[PDB]
Amino acid sequence: RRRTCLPAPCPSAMPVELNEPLNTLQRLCEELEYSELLDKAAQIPSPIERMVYVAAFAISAYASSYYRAGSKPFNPVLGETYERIREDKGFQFFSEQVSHHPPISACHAESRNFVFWQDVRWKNKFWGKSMEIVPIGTTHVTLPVFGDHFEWNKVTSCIHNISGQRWIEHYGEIVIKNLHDDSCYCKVNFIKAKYWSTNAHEIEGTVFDRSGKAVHRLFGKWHESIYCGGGSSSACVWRANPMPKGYEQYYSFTQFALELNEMDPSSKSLLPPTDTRFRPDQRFLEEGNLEEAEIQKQRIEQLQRERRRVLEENHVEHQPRFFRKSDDDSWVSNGTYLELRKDLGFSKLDHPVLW
Repeated sequence: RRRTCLPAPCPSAMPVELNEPLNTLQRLCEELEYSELLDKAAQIPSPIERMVYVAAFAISAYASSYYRAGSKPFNPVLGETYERIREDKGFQFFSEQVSHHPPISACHAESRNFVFWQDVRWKNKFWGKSMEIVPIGTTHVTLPVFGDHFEWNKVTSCIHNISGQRWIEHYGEIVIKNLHDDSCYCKVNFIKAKYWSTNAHEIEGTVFDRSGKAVHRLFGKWHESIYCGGGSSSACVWRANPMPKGYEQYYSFTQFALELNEMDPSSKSLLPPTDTRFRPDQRFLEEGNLEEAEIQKQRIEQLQRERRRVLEENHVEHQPRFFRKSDDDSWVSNGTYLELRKDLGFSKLDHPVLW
């Protein structure tokens, strides 16, 4: 039912040839590739075993990045949105680029079993021949059935040898807490690789009780599989979905990623006009038309600049449509996107014209 190809193979201010045809909002949606971990967490009465699956969920967010070091996602323009209603996975995702200077992406997804949301700001920085990626923002998951509210941070990424001998790495510590239950917390270390070994991508984690005693260990590789151990017992709690055959020909997308930008002709009229699916530069890139992709990308950046200039001449601050700024200065859904969609009410908002 959903596509498993693009019209054209991937090519063998940034030139479009370096882009993949997804943007930052869509990469947020990719963090729900393994949302079945939350469905399973919502069925585990014990908060300590449940924390294991949330941790695996947090780790699973990194898997897809393994094959994608060669490509850069599009920067959404200010006011761009992206939705993703997945009956199959039982969630409704939507997102919005709420700031461009600096770039901030916000997202929110509802399921009968969980609510997932975050806002993220990425700081890039080139260091010699390599690029350091430093995210700011917190990820949240609630599991209503238990009153759980988990929160955790992202770690640092590095893209090395920025040649075809390039590779991405993640390292740092994730700390996961449940704000409604201090009975346990979790710390996960993404181990930085060593020059003497090919062995990389390793994860070492522990679920601690409130006193700091170790109850479960977590270990494995963030692009492969993760195991849980807990006194004489051990189990695989997660593994990566296999890449589709010939996946390299389409930006090395997972099957999930390949589905994200697809325009479904039956549900098209349900979308607000800021949805990424309408963005023409990404669509030309999918079609292998690099020249027109580049023209459209430059044009879209120009439109964004002119719009920003007008706003500051009129002393007007940009106002996101589906997210509001909390006291945290974090961005959260204002509870209107899915309600307006359902009610066919997108016309009732004044949408910036982005392309």
